[PDB]
Amino acid sequence: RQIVVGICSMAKKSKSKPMKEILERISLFKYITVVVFEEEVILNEPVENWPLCDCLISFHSKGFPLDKAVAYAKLRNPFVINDLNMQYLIQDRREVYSILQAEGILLPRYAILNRDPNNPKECNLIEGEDHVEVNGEVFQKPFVEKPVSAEDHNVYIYYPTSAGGGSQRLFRKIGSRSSVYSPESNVRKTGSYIYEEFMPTDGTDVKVYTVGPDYAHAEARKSPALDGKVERDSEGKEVRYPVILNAREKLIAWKVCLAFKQTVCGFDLLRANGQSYVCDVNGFSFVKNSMKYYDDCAKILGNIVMRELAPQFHIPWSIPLEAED
Ligand SMILES: O=P(O)(O)O[C@H]1[C@@H](OP(=O)(O)O)[C@H](OP(=O)(O)O)[C@@H](OP(=O)(O)OP(=O)(O)O)[C@H](OP(=O)(O)O)[C@H]1OP(=O)(O)O
Ligand SMILES: Nc1ncnc2c1ncn2[C@@H]1O[C@H](COP(=O)(O)OP(=O)(O)NP(=O)(O)O)[C@@H](O)[C@H]1O
Ligand SMILES: [Mg+2]
Ligand SMILES: [Mg+2]
Ligand SMILES: [Mg+2]
Ligand SMILES: [Mg+2]
Ligand SMILES: [Mg+2]
Repeated sequence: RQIVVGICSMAKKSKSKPMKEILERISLFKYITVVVFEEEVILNEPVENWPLCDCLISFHSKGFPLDKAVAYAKLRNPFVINDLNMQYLIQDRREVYSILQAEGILLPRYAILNRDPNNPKECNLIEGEDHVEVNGEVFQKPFVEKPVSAEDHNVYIYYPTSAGGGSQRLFRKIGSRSSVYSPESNVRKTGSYIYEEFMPTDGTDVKVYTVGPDYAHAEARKSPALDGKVERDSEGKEVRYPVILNAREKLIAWKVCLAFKQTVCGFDLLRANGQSYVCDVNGFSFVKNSMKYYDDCAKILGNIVMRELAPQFHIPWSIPLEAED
């Protein structure tokens, strides 16, 4: 029989252009059949009624019942491409930075301010006009303030008096803007946050997209922190700049993919002071608008499935060579 690869995520993701392009290419594998779980089934049917698969590609996004995906995987024991329990930890920026540190990965200097929503002023924060002290640790402006929830994209940057003060407020893109300037110089007074050193870059972020530990595509984009105007092409897509990862960065990608157990994994690098710092790990993420990535991603994933499962199914398989980029 065919090896069945099940795709389990919200319809917004499962029906996205990149997903559709990659799935049509995985389907080209002679012994692989792809089954995409319907969103109504995922949300409304008990896991005992979900389709069977031998290999499961499943990932959390807004609205996804991760509890059910975990229960399905426990019930059916498929080969899991992106580990489901790690996807709880990826939702918490504190847990992400904790894992990165354990792996010897360079990250910005940071401190966590945990607030009790009933006792909001009893926390360990002291504010001056050009710095904050968080659990005794001093962060001079500029510094970055991130909600402890990785799904909350309201990241603020605070400017020093020498630069005119105020703050830059970042958010999920709304049309032509990714951030806005605020005259507010004081930090947020409710909620829990990570405070971290601002890393000076050339004004771009590097986005890295892994497909297993030995393949990573990278590209750069204008930092939303810069002025907040999105650069769009005549075709309406955000402008992306070419990047080739150096040896240190290729190792970072290997470590991130393995430490979070996410075969398909997006993360962000800040190229600053002659080194590269990880500032965000997002988990499952596909490159958009690269045909070569579609081809490579589908081949690599298909090959992983065949490597793992072909012996079980008595299918002959000789392990092929793959690009690292
Ligand atoms: O990783 P993914 O594939 O899940 O997508 C992420 C994010 O990628 P990231 O995690 O590496 O930052 C995308 O940013 P990009 O890389 O395309 O610039 C963003 O697209 P966007 O803001 O619409 O960008 P535009 O199309 O307006 O240019 C998208 O927002 P939504 O589609 O509106 O939900 C996000 O989904 P979610 O996190 O659920 O909000
Ligand atoms: N420590 C830092 N130093 C300099 N820039 C930073 C720093 N931390 C975050 N940034 C910038 O702020 C942007 C958003 O922060 P990030 O941690 O990526 O938030 P996010 O909400 O998880 N964004 P997303 O990539 O959509 O998941 C980054 O892309 C950088 O441009
Ligand atoms: Mg097929
Ligand atoms: Mg995500
Ligand atoms: Mg959007
Ligand atoms: Mg990011
Ligand atoms: Mg993120």
